[PDB]
Amino acid sequence: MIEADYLVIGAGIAGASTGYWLSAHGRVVVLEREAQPGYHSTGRSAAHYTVAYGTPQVRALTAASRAFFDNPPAGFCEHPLLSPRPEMVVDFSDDPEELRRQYESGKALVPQMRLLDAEQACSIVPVLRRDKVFGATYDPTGADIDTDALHQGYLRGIRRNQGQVLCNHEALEIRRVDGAWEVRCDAGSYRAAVLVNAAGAWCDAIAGLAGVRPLGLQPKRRSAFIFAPPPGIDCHDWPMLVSLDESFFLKPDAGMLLGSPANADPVEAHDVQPEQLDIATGMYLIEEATTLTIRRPEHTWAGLRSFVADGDLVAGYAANAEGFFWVAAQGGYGIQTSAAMGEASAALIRHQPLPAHLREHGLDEAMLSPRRLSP
Ligand SMILES: Cc1cc2c(nc3c(=O)[nH]c(=O)nc-3n2C[C@H](O)[C@H](O)[C@H](O)COP(=O)(O)OP(=O)(O)OC[C@H]2O[C@@H](n3cnc4c(N)ncnc43)[C@H](O)[C@@H]2O)c(O)c1C
Repeated sequence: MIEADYLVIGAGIAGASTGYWLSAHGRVVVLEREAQPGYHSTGRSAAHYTVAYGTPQVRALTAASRAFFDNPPAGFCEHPLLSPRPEMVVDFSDDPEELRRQYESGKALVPQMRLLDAEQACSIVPVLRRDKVFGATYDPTGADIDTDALHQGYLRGIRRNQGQVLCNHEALEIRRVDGAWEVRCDAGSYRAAVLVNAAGAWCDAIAGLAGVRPLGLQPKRRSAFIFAPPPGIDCHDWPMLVSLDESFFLKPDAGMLLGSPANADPVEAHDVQPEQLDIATGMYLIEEATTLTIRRPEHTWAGLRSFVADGDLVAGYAANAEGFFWVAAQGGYGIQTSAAMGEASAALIRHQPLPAHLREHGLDEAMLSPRRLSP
């Protein structure tokens, strides 16, 4: 039996970020089922940072995370965590009222947000079909996230604070014993006053092992693919491109193009694979909107974006389950919110007020709590 102050289940971006901030204050042990910590959703994202995306709570967590991403502590990483990647949201269906509403709502959080006419949008991504473009919003502050550097920065930070990150340690049994949580894996047993459930799409399965009422988390499949651009086209500086109704997105990635139908098909928690129909739909939508020809993609994959009913993230203690803390419902936003979520969850776990910079972004304990979910 190994004792810790905080026992975290899951070493994806959620468990890693929470563990990183916790590790300055006590012994953190993170238990990860897979042989590597980023095998599931944290290794499958589009790795983008967009403030004007998700619910108001999501947008506040994303905005509050920028300070850490742009100014991490010395030794956290060797190169910047963010690289510039503006986001351009294009109206392909002639809906100026919706385009206006998205512009006005986005500019309220991003003062530099711009409204583009169709000619400006086509100047920025010249493969757009001009006759299908009716305008666009443009966020000059968008960024791509170096998810490997960020994730490993969190994980290394735990280990440098005498914490442990244990892979090939699937939590198989969970029990409340003598005022602490005990977790049995095949390879060992672990004990801590606080159990941090950061198991991604599996968070409700973990609650199942513990006898704790679940949140109603719904994993949703999103597929993506990479394909070659035409040889005479330099797309490496293009913004992230999204349609106004999030029917698809397209962005440069490693000399290639990354496309997606931006789907959200409800599924059970599992090692999710792309569906041929997902890929064909993404290819059709991109070819409908642009002059690009997509041969069979060179690489396809899918990951899980997991939501509770209201679309907001969850960080708080369970009702009537002492020491059981949820870090869940990261949705499509777990990377870009990870710094605020990790710092906020660590404060809440320790029963401390949220730091001032987080409260200045409108964050509070109430908007993160799982107990807000009414059945
Ligand atoms: C699929 C997908 C997701 C995107 C995408 N885009 C973005 C994006 O642009 N920006 C962003 O912030 N998030 C984006 N997301 C979302 C981001 O991927 C998720 O929000 C984020 O990765 C969720 O992080 P979590 O830590 O909550 O989930 P993980 O699956 O990474 O980690 C959970 C861990 O728990 C572990 N676990 C489960 N059961 C366990 C057990 N019994 N014992 C031990 N470990 C367990 C799992 O093995 C796993 O490693 C995207 O284009 C796609 C296609």
